[PDB]
Amino acid sequence: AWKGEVLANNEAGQVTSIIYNPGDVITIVAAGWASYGPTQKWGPQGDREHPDQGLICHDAFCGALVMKIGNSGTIPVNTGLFRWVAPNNVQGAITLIYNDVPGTYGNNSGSFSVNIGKDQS
Amino acid sequence: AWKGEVLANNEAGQVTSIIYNPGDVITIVAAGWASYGPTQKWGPQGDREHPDQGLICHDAFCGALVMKIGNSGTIPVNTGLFRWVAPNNVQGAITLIYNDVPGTYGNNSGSFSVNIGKDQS
Amino acid sequence: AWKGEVLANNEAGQVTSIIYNPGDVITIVAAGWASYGPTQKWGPQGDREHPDQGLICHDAFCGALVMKIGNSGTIPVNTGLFRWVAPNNVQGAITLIYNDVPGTYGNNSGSFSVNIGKDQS
Amino acid sequence: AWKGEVLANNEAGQVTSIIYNPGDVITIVAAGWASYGPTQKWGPQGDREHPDQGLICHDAFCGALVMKIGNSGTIPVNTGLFRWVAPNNVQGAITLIYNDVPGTYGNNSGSFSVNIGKDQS
Ligand SMILES: O=C(COc1ccccc1)N[C@@H](Cc1cn(CCNC(=O)c2ccc(S[C@@H]3O[C@H](CO)[C@H](O)[C@H](O)[C@H]3O)cc2)nn1)C(=O)NCCO
Ligand SMILES: O=C(COc1ccccc1)N[C@@H](Cc1cn(CCNC(=O)c2ccc(S[C@@H]3O[C@H](CO)[C@H](O)[C@H](O)[C@H]3O)cc2)nn1)C(=O)NCCO
Ligand SMILES: [Ca+2]
Ligand SMILES: [Ca+2]
Ligand SMILES: [Ca+2]
Ligand SMILES: [Ca+2]
Repeated sequence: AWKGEVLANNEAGQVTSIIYNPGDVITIVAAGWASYGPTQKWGPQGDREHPDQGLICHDAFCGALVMKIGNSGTIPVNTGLFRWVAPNNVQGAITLIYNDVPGTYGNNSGSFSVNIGKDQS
Repeated sequence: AWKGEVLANNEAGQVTSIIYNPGDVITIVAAGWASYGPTQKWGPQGDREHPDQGLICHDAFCGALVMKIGNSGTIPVNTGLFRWVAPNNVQGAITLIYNDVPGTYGNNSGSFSVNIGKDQS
Repeated sequence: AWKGEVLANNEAGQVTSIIYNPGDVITIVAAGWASYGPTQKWGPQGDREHPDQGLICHDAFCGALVMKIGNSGTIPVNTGLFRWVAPNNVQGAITLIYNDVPGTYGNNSGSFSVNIGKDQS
Repeated sequence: AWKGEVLANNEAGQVTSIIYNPGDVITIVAAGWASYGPTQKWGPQGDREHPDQGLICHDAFCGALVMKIGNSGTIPVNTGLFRWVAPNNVQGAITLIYNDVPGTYGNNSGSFSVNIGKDQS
């Protein structure tokens, strides 16, 4: 398993120790409070009222937790994933990223606490 | 495993099929949007800026997801629990509940989507 | 999970720390060498060529590993049980027992090493 | 998970659908009866009193169940593996094989029944 923090102001995201392999089943739980710039903080689903002005993941709100698996595009994580299998052809290291517009991460704050594990299959 | 929805306006909460027994390890993942009355909605961690004016769970924000195991006191769930063991002497059915002040659930709206499973132990 | 040894000469059996509850999935793996009296030893399936002269478990060979769950009847274990669910109304502590004829355990020797754990459900 | 059989008479062994990846935790349970030549049969631990005359696995008895992960050397399985991680950084398909001396499998008989699954990690 892996446990760590994902900082909101880290544009690169947080590379984890988890290599997603074909057939793997995973669980992710994410918690905490972060901001993309405003004084308010939001949980790992982000800000449901905020427009998309060029986010790295168009399928999750601004301030949401997302991931990449190896060379994949961004995939929503939000609060987590329960006994989840990736699309076919998706494999590699899991990188966790805060969802914001490229070049706008430097005014972000807080973080999410994240647990990842592989499940029975 | 149990998969379902917890309505914000349900004071009695949602009795699940999960009977937590001594030694069990569980995983919960919770998602979605709910309100305790205001226009805004919050995710399963609730509203970090709301005062506690007699919530059913003093250890989570207003609008958070919480639970009881049998006739335990309320236990915060928030976005979820990763490979979690309950406090000693706590056992019985898991009841999922929206965190609000008793008698004030009638103006609530939304729901959380929740998965629970027992893990290897 | 539980790990321990079950002596062949222990007519009362080896009580484990595992309480089997309704809906539990378990895994057991057993190894080692034991005898019901002859100088030969057998593994946890017992001796396939030995007649049943009044064994505690008529659905396992002489010298096999068997169990009781609470005060159930004997249930064969042999080399182990892979992601197994018990029969209806069976619950309680797992006791591991060597399969021999009652009152004839005194000339037994050796032991099996056993791992038990609970699986996802 | 994978369920199937491996013949005592097959030098090539039984290629499974399980691809063991770095970090994977697996469980194997094996059962059944086989001989490397004599009229007697043994379970998956093989014959503890037999000399090694050039077995494919020097770290298991003659008549034992062993395996390869990809093109690894042989690894003992015996009655099974409980929540086991591969000690060397091996990867690839699990191949199950009966432990005998190469060129001497012609007088072998029987088979083992095997379950393999990936565990939580
Ligand atoms: O839609 C609403 C209001 O409606 C609600 C609110 C609550 C409940 C229900 C409805 N949302 C807002 C009102 C609102 C809506 N709009 C239009 C959309 N907003 C913007 O144009 C807007 C654009 C950018 C930014 S902050 C800006 O965001 C960028 C990413 O997009 C970068 O990270 C950058 O670093 C950051 O500094 C902030 C606002 N502007 N204000 C609100 O409620 N304000 C209070 C602060 O939370
Ligand atoms: O009791 C004895 C010894 O008896 C003696 C011998 C001399 C003097 C006094 C007593 N034997 C014991 C233990 C024992 C002793 N030894 C060493 C002597 N045996 C051998 O070297 C031996 C070697 C090979 C074979 S069968 C032979 O095995 C090969 C792989 O090794 C190939 O698979 C081949 O295809 C197959 O045909 C069978 C026996 N191996 N096991 C036993 O367990 N036998 C079965 C009954 O319990
Ligand atoms: Ca920003
Ligand atoms: Ca309310
Ligand atoms: Ca005896
Ligand atoms: Ca042979």
